[PDB]
Amino acid sequence: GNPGYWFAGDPVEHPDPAKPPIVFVHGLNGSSSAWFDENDMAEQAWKNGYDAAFIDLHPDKDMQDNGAMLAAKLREIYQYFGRKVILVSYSKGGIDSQSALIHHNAYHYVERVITLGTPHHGSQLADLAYSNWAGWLADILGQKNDAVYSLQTGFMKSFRDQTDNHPNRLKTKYFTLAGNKIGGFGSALFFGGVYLNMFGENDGAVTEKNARLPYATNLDTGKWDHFSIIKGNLTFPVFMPLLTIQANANETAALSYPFIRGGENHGLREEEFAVEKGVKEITVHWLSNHSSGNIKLTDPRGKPFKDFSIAKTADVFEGGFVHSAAIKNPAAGTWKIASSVKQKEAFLFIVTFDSPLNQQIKNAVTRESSNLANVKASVRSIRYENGKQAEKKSLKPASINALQNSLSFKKAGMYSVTIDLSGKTADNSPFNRTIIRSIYVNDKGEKFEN
Repeated sequence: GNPGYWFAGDPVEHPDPAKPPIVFVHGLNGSSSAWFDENDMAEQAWKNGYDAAFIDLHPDKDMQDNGAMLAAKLREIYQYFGRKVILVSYSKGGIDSQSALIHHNAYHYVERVITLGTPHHGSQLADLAYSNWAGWLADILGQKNDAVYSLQTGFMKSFRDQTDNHPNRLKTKYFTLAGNKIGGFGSALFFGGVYLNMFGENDGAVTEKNARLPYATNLDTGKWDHFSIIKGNLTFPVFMPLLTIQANANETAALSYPFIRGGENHGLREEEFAVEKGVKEITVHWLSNHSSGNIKLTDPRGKPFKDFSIAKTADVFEGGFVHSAAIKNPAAGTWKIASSVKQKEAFLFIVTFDSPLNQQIKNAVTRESSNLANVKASVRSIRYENGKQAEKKSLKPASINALQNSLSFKKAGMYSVTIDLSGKTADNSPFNRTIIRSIYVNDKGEKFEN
């Protein structure tokens, strides 16, 4: 779009004081066109007697720059309509919205805020994008910018801390909508969905728990994915009562691990991975900057599998491709993925596991005793300062007892820590998992991790 630009939708013949105008706020890497492309949201607002306005904010800037701009334009929108407006904000737009109201005093112009699939607690996919293994892919996709950076869960934990108890927070009512539908096998939100399934219910880009605010009316999750949640015909009738109702705050009712690798491939790249005994399912993903690579997955017996679907990546990983597969009851042992390319590729290889081993992993990394044997942990980390990489580290494998000591977070900045775990299960089969931690450390040395 054109950051700063806004326009009014068709005028309602008879406006109603009971119906404030709606300002529609797009999300990450978007513009006001999100409300019109294969979408009837403007028509939904108009036909239901609502005046509306649509704004272009920065597709690639943080909630501070977007909050300052939105706050400045909300003054013009308020002057144009002659009254307080409602914000209907999608994805990162819900965060820019809060920043505008709380940190840029836009609450004067706004009656209420409704957020649709907003990662108020951050995006685990943004944590992934900023992690060591994702380095090569994130670079050529150009997915590292101030907006994606501000979506890391560590950064959002700190934003939550600075926002939720700010005096301006109480001056506006909040409503949140979240989806629980992921992308179908072969579609753009399949990878995001199965990745986020390791954390919980999600819409392919944001988890239901991370789409909520503690003092908001958190509406029960709907059957929307991250793309369908903004379709006018689907959600305008759903949030239409939320445009006027006086509601109270409510809470919604209450972890698996992947295996991850990344790098560059100029021809043939093979990555081995252990699949322990008793795995119900594995999802296997090869993310690349191009779609023409030949993917071959070989089982422990050498039997190949080439039944991979191809899909574009979305949101945080917009601009790339993903080859995916789902294997029911995979044979235990060493599997191997192979990518054969004619053109240079940066890749991110991810395996998710549906396995009872998750409980044991959680026990081994926490204080608890586990039935896991010969456990090793190798640490790879990146520390960022003001959106730029400041320091990158790699540490040789060591035992779990040494893992806590090796992890220092004294310096201010955004940290991404990749912990690669290996060892044996109780039935002697090797296993492998990769844990990604997102930590923000402020000027006082206070650590923020979700």
